[PDB]
Amino acid sequence: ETTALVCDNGSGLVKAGFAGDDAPRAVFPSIVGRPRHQGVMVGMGQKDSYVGDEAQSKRGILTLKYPIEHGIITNWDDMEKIWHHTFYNELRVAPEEHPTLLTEAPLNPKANREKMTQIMFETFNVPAMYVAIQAVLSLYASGRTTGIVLDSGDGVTHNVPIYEGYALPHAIMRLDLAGRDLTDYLMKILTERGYSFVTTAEREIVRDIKEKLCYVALDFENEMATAASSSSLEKSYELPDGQVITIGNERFRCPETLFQPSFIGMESAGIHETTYNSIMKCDIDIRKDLYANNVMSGGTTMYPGIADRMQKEITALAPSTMKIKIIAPPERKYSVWIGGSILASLSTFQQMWITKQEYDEAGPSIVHRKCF
Amino acid sequence: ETTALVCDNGSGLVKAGFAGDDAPRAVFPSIVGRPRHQGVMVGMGQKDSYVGDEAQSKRGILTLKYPIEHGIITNWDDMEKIWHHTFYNELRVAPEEHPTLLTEAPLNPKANREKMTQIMFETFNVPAMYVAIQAVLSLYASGRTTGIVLDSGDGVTHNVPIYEGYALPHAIMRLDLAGRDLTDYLMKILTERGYSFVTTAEREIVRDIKEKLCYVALDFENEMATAASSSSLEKSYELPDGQVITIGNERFRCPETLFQPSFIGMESAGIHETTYNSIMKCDIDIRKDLYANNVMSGGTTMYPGIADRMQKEITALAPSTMKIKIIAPPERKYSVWIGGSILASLSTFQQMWITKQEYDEAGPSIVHRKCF
Amino acid sequence: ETTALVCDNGSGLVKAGFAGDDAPRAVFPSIVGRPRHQGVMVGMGQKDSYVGDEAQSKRGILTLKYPIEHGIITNWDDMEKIWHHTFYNELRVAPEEHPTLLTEAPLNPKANREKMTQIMFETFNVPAMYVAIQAVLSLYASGRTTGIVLDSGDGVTHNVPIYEGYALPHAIMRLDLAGRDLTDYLMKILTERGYSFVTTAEREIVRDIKEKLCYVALDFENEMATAASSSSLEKSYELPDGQVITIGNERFRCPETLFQPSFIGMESAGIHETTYNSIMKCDIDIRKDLYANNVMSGGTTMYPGIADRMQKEITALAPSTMKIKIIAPPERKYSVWIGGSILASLSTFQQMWITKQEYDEAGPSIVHRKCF
Ligand SMILES: Nc1ncnc2c1ncn2[C@@H]1O[C@H](COP(=O)(O)OP(=O)(O)O)[C@@H](O)[C@H]1O
Ligand SMILES: Nc1ncnc2c1ncn2[C@@H]1O[C@H](COP(=O)(O)OP(=O)(O)O)[C@@H](O)[C@H]1O
Ligand SMILES: Nc1ncnc2c1ncn2[C@@H]1O[C@H](COP(=O)(O)OP(=O)(O)O)[C@@H](O)[C@H]1O
Ligand code: BEF
Ligand code: BEF
Ligand code: BEF
Ligand SMILES: [Mg+2]
Ligand SMILES: [Mg+2]
Ligand SMILES: [Mg+2]
Repeated sequence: ETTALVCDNGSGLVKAGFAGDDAPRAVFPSIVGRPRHQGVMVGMGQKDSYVGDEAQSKRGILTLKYPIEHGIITNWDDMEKIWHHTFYNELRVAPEEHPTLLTEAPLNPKANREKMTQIMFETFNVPAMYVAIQAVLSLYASGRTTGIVLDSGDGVTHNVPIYEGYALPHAIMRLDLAGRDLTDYLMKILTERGYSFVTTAEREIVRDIKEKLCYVALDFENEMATAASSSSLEKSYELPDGQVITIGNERFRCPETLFQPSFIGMESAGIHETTYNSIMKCDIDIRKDLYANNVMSGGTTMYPGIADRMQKEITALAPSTMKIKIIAPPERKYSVWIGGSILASLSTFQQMWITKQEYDEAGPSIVHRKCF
Repeated sequence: ETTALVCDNGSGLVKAGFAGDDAPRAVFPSIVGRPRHQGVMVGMGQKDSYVGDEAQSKRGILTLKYPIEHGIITNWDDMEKIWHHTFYNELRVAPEEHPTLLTEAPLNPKANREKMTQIMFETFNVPAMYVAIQAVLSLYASGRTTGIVLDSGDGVTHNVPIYEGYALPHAIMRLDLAGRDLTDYLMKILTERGYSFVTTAEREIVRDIKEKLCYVALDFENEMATAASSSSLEKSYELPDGQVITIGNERFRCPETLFQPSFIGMESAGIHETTYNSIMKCDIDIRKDLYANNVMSGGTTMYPGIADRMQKEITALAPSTMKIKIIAPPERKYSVWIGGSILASLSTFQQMWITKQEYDEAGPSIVHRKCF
Repeated sequence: ETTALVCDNGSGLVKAGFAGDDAPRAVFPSIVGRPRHQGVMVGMGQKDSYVGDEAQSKRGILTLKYPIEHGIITNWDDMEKIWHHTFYNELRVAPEEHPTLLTEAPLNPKANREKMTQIMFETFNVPAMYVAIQAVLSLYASGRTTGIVLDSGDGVTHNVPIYEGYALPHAIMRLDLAGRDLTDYLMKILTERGYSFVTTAEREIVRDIKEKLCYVALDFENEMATAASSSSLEKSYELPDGQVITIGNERFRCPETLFQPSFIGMESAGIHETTYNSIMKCDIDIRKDLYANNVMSGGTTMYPGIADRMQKEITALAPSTMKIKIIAPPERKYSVWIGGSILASLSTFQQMWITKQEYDEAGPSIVHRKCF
């Protein structure tokens, strides 16, 4: 087959499509949903498991399980359904033709990458495949060969410093604070204004609140004082069922978890200090070009004001001698997939696939030598 | 001063009394009752609206309104009647003398705590007051500095991990399943044997069936098989009017809702998995002491067999390499009030009251900085 | 006078006790711990900051800060707590009466030794003190007067050639590779089996995995091939909370960092080439007697098999004409402290103390002329 698929099966929201396109062919929630009520209508297409946009649409009668937790596949029985849906339902291409570029977060369990390779060769029969790292693909989308990626998906936030083509694996920082945990924190603080959301169906409404209204404050303490001179920062959101909810300092006190992880009680650097600590693990001659080439990526980097709050805080930690030149491109909602759509299309990369003939003499253990 | 009041105004049943006593001075249903019928006997001590034990006694002619719903006050014009009845009709002390310890569930709406504080300083003029969390009070009655409190009242079930006197707010759980919804579910399943209860007056009779006859099965399917070798589990309850109702397996299929919330259709973990999911959100080194000091509280944990059913299920979820122990003292029906009666008595606590002299220069917003 | 203290203020784990005793009186983690959660249990011995074994025990609610980083005191406001705790809590002796032998790594910053001297004379008022080198103390514990000391603690690894009483400061080596960076790497490889240790308390669990289960392979690639006949090398450890983790090639691939620092991405010789380079920088006639008397020291030299891997590697680098006889004594967990407990006892050492009556006519600058 001439064309590769690239299939960023990432947490919360899969991206999939052919290499050499400039955007994903399909994007849908990485959700398998199962009925939670007594079926009664005989004579109907009643179905035992919905997946993707079917599960997102019918959700008022479903329990929703994401099969991926913090970038690790935790429910293979349902992860086969998400890949099966991805290839047979709306890409609608037989995997026996197209080789496929998958993608993984850095510092994942080796057992995940093995079992992921096995399913692709033994349930889908793809002629060849590869497992690039979510950060390394982002520099191809930016057109760079040096930078520090901050990638922050639904399930994981991570940094991978890269200089003039080489990744620095001792300086990789992985943090499990991401777009999911902000959604659970928003379900928690909305309780203190009197709105209760608790079902896995209602968590999707709280995700739509988070996406439509949140922003990152340029200076959180001054913003908290500004919300006490109240009603200038408040917004209304219109729930399904048409009840409005009004939302105030909890509009920006949600994304500030990224800069102050003690709000969700976990002990870590915020995303500003984790990027700065990663730059400070790099060899001293490269740091000037890492500060000049700091690259945002992944859906959590879409909030209004996050490029400014990030630049403000790295500029406070770094010496005033030199300039942080953060790049937040407008496509960064999909830049990992766009990166894989370049990588799978390179003429030099066609040597690097794991092929069916190279797998079956080596088993799923092959993936650790030929990949990152 | 000789005394302070402590006043657990919780859902379904207020507990009230002076600090330093070893049990509540007054206990009554948190009910306001309004005549639903044509008055005819002119020249009588007739009354516009009853409350507490008056309403509970005269209930056959009253629509009964509980002014607290799921731990949130939702009828302030009648909640002032419950506090007024508490302080003037059977504690019978002028509130202007005594500072008062109120009480609240965790994750309650901030608007509740504000308006509750305002009523206390502006309608009753109390010298000082405070609003402790129902879980934090529960450990003082047990004397422990560490444990996971499970508390389950009429209106709310919640868990609060506490270690070495520090609470973990990121690991708190709240579930809107409690002694009310088990009474509403018991009304429903009794329909299937032939008994119909529908009025807010009759619901108090179903609450007596629940309190007098229910228990938690140690192994639910084995107990359901035991009800097919029938008539060994049946009990007969004598209603007001003297009609007898035999109650069969619904005697234990009611309380089992706590361990399977899908019976009342709500999507959540039961109270066993909610306890274990709270412990699994705590920092790893404390979990051994939380498994050793699981503390029960609130009237819904009074059922026969619930300490054993809980110990069995937590011992199946937790790793078998360590002992799980659950402490369920015999006075746990009042341990939240007993805890407040200790907390208000401490010589080191007398700095922490919100005093009238601090409220009238900061407004009801004061309560969020001095309380939890 | 019966005593002088010897107080090896080392990184990771302070050793302290009176001179002439044969092992440290007190040994505890060099840690200050600060609460990271909301305090609720009023009426308790609730302490603003814990230190040593208190902090190590209560760690599940603390952020743990080691004040000593790579052998440098980086946080004086907390290092004074560790020395105050060391002298007043379990040595429990008035510092105003006992002279104290402190200790330092070779090639430390002068500002470290100055401020360390000032605190002892101006906060604790000690009558006299001295600052020996961690390596120069180690020869007294073995009883040598010639031998290249290799010492490897929590924070620093260094070599100090000594011959017939004289040190060779042009041939001293110091490397920021030690028991800390082995632990920080063990978290980063345990991650690839799926165990997500990340908090400053969970690093203490990973340190126990390191101390309990690690060993140094005699032939690394051959041991990595032996891991393909799997489960023969695996061991399992039971965490706090009772979960069991199995650990495999990541059991010995951790300590191999000492012999291949390129694993953690720094560029240097491994500790075998650091010894052979340090001997090869000595004057040619002493080398035969240095190879014959290589002396090991400090907790990171405790691993099973490290003496054999070292003797193998020096015997490959050094000419086959002569024997290497690496003397690793069995108490080398404490040889730096034991060496000081000899040094402070000698009748010929008592002329060399820096004394309170000499410090206040020269300032902290005295310590650069009267010590090494
Ligand atoms: N406009 C937006 N603003 C902020 N967050 C967004 C926005 N659009 C989507 N998100 C969040 O992005 C997350 C998905 O990010 P994504 O990059 O697709 O994750 P992943 O890389 O792991 O596949 C979800 O939590 C979602 O709510
Ligand atoms: N002996 C009992 N056995 C079973 N249930 C009880 C018992 N006593 C009270 N309850 C139930 O517990 C609830 C009252 O619990 P309570 O602790 O007073 O609630 P709250 O903490 O919110 O004030 C009611 O639903 C009541 O029927
Ligand atoms: N038995 C052991 N096996 C392996 N590592 C050990 C052992 N005992 C101590 N360590 C490690 O050695 C370090 C402490 O060594 P120590 O000699 O006390 O350091 P220092 O000289 O700087 O004071 C810690 O990283 C600890 O985990
Ligand atoms: F899986 Be996404 F990268 F968090
Ligand atoms: F208000 Be009770 F605690 F349910
Ligand atoms: F401070 Be120890 F010597 F690393
Ligand atoms: Mg991603
Ligand atoms: Mg209660
Ligand atoms: Mg040392």
